[PDB]
Amino acid sequence: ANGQSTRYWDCCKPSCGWRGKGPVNQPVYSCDANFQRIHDFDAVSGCEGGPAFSCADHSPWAINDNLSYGFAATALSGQTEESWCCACYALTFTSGPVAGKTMVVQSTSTGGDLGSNHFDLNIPGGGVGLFDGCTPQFGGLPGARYGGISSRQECDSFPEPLKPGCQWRFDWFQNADNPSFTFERVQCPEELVARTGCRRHDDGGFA
Repeated sequence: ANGQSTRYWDCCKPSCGWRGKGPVNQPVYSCDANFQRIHDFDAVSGCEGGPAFSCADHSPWAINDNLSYGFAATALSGQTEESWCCACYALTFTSGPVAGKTMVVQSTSTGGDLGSNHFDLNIPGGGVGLFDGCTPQFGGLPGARYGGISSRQECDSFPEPLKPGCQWRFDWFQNADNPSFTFERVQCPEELVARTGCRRHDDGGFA
């Protein structure tokens, strides 16, 4: 399948962090303002005035020069949230400085795009976007609302837990601006499920 991407980090509680969003052992962990995992999956989102924010460990990182693992808010053509929450997808970029590189992402939230295959990659400093839970969480992140910061140097002021994801963007990702890609769903590598704690029942069926 074919799709396109954007980048973002609004600190909001992931949409797949709620129970009943898919057939999983448990939903994606949420974290408190201090980036520590929360026991309560029913907790109110920080973007709703609550204490549940997005975990900094749900950040993209390089496996090797051709592959990275990550997370993203997803929207798949004619599908619903129940079919993509915690599901993983191998994306192969078809445009930008990273064309040819691959990135296995696990869908942890839902994007507000319809009639399209869109993956909004979780990238600390990539832009708060529509909502902004980062201001409430710790005073906010720098950068334009959409697109975020423009230089790696800008990551230096971010809270420590968010710096590596912020830097990944200018390194392995080579500051690629919304690259497109082909993709197929795949079994979630254990490293992803280990960060979110969320594994779908039908995952074993995908190789």
